Parts: sequence; C-alpha cells; structure tokens
Amino acid sequence: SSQLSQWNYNNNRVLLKRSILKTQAFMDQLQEENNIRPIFIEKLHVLQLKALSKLFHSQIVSVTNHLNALKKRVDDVSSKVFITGDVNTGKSALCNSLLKQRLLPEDQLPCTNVFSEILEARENDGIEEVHAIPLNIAPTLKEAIDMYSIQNPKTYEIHTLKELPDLVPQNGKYALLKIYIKDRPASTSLLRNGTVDISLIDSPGLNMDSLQTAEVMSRQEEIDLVIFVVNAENQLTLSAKEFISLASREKKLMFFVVKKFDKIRDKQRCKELILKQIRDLSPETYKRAADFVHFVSKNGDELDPYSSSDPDPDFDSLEDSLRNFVLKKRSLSKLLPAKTYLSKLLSDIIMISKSNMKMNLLSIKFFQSLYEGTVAQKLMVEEINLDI
Ligand SMILES: Nc1nc2c(ncn2[C@@H]2O[C@H](COP(=O)(O)OP(=O)(O)OP(=O)(O)O)[C@@H](O)[C@H]2O)c(=O)[nH]1
Ligand SMILES: [K+]
Ligand SMILES: [Mg+2]
Repeated sequence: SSQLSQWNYNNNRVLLKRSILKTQAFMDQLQEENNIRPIFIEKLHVLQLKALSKLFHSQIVSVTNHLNALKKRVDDVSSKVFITGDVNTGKSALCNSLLKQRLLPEDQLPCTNVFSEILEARENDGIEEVHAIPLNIAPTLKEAIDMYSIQNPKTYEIHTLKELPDLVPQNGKYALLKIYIKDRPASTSLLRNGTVDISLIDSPGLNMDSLQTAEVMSRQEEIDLVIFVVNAENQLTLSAKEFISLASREKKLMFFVVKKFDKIRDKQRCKELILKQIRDLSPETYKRAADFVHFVSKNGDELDPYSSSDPDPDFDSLEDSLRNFVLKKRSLSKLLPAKTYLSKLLSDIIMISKSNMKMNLLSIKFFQSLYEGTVAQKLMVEEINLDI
C-alpha cells in the first residue's frame, strides 16, 4: 500500500499549502491593521510580545519569514535532517555512524564551526568533492547559502573530502560546506535509497558563540527533521532547552540521541533524568519514546570503526526508526511541522481578536471579521489527518 502513502502525502501537502496561503493573508491584515491603529495585547505559542506596535511589526515579519520557509519546505520534495546539540556531544560522531564512514571530523576538542551539508553526488554531476561557500559572497550567512549554485563557480571553492579537517574550523571564512559523497546496497544506505532525497547537516555546537548559536536557531526553520544529540553526563542543558523550546514551536516530533551513555555509572538514574526532560520539553516525543529516543554510543575515537559490521543493536534501532520516519511516514516527517506551526499561530491570532472585539467601531468590525475567519481556518487545519 505504498501508493496510498504517496496519495495521502500529496493530498495533505496540497491542504497545507492552501492553509499557509490563507494564514499568510491573515498575517498581513494584522500588519496593516496594526499600522493605522495599533493593536492591544495565558501564553502565546508563537508571537512573543508605541513599543508593542514596533515589536509587533517585528514579530509579524518573523512569522512571515517562517511561513515562507515552511511553504518552501512543503514544496520541496527532499527531506533535510539537522543534527544539532551542545558542543562536544557527538553530533559529527553520529553523522559518521549514519554514513558508515569517518567523513566528518570528530575530535575531543571543539571541531565543527561551519555547517556541513552532506549530499549524494548525483546533485553535483556525480563528483565527490567539497564545495565551500565563502562568507564574503553575501551580507549574511543565509543570503550566501541561498545564492549558492553549482553552475556559478563564483559562489564556492572546490576542495577534496580529506581537506575537511582544515575547513570546518574556518567559521570566519566559510558559511557552509556542501559535501558531495558516493556510497553499499541501496537497502542499507541512508543518503541514496531511490525514494526520498536526504541531505544531512552537521551543525556547529550550541553553547559556543553568541553569533554561532544565533546561526543554529535560524537554520532550524529551513530543515525538516531534527536529531538532537545529548551528552549523557549533562542531560539537557539550558543551552539545549532554549533551542528545543524554540524548535518545538513547529516540530512536535524530533529525535533525541543520547551519546556517551557508556561512561555513565548510574545508568538507570541517568536515563530517568533524560526522559523526564523530554516529557516536559517535547510531550509528543515522550509518547513515542521507543521510536524517537535512542542511546547510541558508537564513536570513532574510543574503543575505520564505522565500516565494521559488528553488532550494534542500539544504533541499528535508531537507524531503523529514522528510515521508517523519513521514508515510510512522509506525512508525519515532512508535513507535521507545518500543521503544528499553523495551529499554534492561528490560536495566537484567535486570542488577539478575542480581547479586541467588543472591548473605534472600525476595529470592532475588523477583529470580528478576523476572529470568525481564523477560527474557521484553525478548524480546517485540525481536520488534516497526518497519522495515516
Ligand atoms: N565513549 C563515547 N565517546 C563518544 C561518544 N560520542 C562521541 N564520543 C567521543 O567524543 C568526541 C566527540 O565527537 P564529535 O562528533 O566531534 O562531537 P561534536 O558534537 O561534533 O563537537 P563539535 O563539532 O566541536 O561542536 C569523539 O572523539 C568521540 O570519540 C559516545 O557515544 N561514547
Ligand atoms: K568536537
Ligand atoms: Mg563536530
């Protein structure tokens, strides 16, 4: 019944693009309303709030920018996996496990300073090479990543894969590293499987630089699936929770990979501490913990280690759930972030229109029209069924 999944995905994908449109329209009529007569302002899930009028304008501009990324993600047929977490938690060490090769530098000391995107060579004419995107080709980091084209040499420097160790630390020169690799049967490899185009992004560590952390939180809304690696010894830190909290505004579900669990003495107590924090941070991920919470110890430094077919039940299980989620449940893996965000945002608008109507007439009529309009929309969003 694999064809049924395709139809359901294309039907649900059609439904969400329509909802992002109508909600973007709502976002705009709020912006124009605010400008002529500032709006008057229980916790708002998305909107964080003369001072409120200018901050309001800043908020809508962010939501407008976020809906665009979601619009661009729903349209995109590929799935993007974002491996982030604290510094020195094993983000790069988890990627190597997934590719089954020591591609990305993994070191005791801080290493990854530049975003490392790993793609199949098919996109780069089947050529195994790194494409470094310079910071100086555009004003901001995103503007550079977004102007990158393989067909325009002025947007990237070509290096070899073994050049990676000397490239990833140059976060003052490069904006992103496009790594094109070639895989191994198709039923075993993750990048090339014949059904869904995946690209892994090895994130720089959280809790390192004020600017670097701003980069990660930004990049989060242009990816589809998050694998949050956790240091078993520290659990979920304030730097981690600040990210997850902001990421949970759209990602109801996401993976949690606890690494360095082999170093833990009180393994049970440590496991119960971690699980306690996922229930409070990602309540929906806790309900499906068996699928989304994994304890993987595989690494290349402690006793090519990734090629060995030695039995690794912990990792094998994670890699299975990832395949199942990204490949067999495209409705959940790709579109759930869109449905979740829309439902959160619409609730916010509904609250705003609520406090404004009844208690100039021009605003009373405007907000009643918007309350009845968004309540109706939020009802249609909830009718979208993605658990099929
Ligand atoms: N015993 C054990 N060591 C691990 C585990 N995961 C990573 N390590 C070790 O700790 C180091 C961490 O590897 P990295 O991938 O570079 O960690 P990171 O998150 O990428 O840190 P930065 O990229 O610099 O931000 C490696 O040298 C590993 O040998 C684990 O699950 N168990
Ligand atoms: K490191
Ligand atoms: Mg790293």
